[PDB]
Amino acid sequence: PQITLWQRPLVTIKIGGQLKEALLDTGADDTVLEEMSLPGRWKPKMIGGIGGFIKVRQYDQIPIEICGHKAIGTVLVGPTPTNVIGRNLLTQIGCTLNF
Amino acid sequence: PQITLWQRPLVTIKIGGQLKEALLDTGADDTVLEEMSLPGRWKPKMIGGIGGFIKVRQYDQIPIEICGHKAIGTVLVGPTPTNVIGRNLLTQIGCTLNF
Ligand SMILES: COC(=O)N[C@H](C(=O)NN(CCC[C@@]1(O)Cc2ccc(cc2)C/C=C\CNC(=O)[C@H](C(C)(C)C)NC1=O)Cc1ccc(Br)cc1)C(C)(C)C
Ligand SMILES: [Cl-]
Ligand SMILES: [Cl-]
Ligand SMILES: [Cl-]
Repeated sequence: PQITLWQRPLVTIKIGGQLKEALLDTGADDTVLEEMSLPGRWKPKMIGGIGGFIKVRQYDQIPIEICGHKAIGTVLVGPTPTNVIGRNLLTQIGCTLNF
Repeated sequence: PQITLWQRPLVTIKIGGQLKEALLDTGADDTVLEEMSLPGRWKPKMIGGIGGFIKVRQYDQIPIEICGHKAIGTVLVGPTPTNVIGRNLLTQIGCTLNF
């Protein structure tokens, strides 16, 4: 698709068999989702946002579908104001910025 | 142009007579820049992102140039860790996400 930016670029994602809404954020290096259960072991990561730093749980090699496009990558879980899809998965689905 | 998302999508902006580097952020509601002087009236604002909120000054009807494309809009100025161009100016230069 081509998505304009007059409204928030909110899309539907599917992870762990569940649908969620998430924001396509090209200012984000990483993908961060609100609290949820995922399989496997996790590693610690401290990430910084506009308000400061948070601790999150890092899960690697997680399947996730974004607007129907299949990706498999790193997902961070923790106290975020909204689910954000960052460049690590934007690049997997072939996203670019055009103007 | 077409901008790849393998790296952070940084561009040069011209604003208030100054040249600055800033991140094109499709998930950002607002444009927020590190401390700098701008002309005219302002009002304070709290803005939230990962890690919580910071207090900024809001200046409206500010001219800006982004990769050679002129626009005008609201610019927020405060202790942001990094300069972000949000959707309020990205729309004006005809920036879309495509995949
Ligand atoms: C390299 O570090 C990062 O990539 N950090 C990201 C990040 O915060 N990116 N920022 C870009 C903006 C992300 C976001 O768009 C996510 C984000 C999108 C949308 C919401 C909240 C957060 C929804 C709620 C309110 C609206 N708030 C926003 O739009 C705010 C605002 C424009 C006001 C700063 N937007 C954002 O906070 C830039 C940045 C880079 C380095 C550091 Br240290 C700190 C910040 C993530 C924490 C999301 C992974
Ligand atoms: Cl990844
Ligand atoms: Cl505006
Ligand atoms: Cl348009």
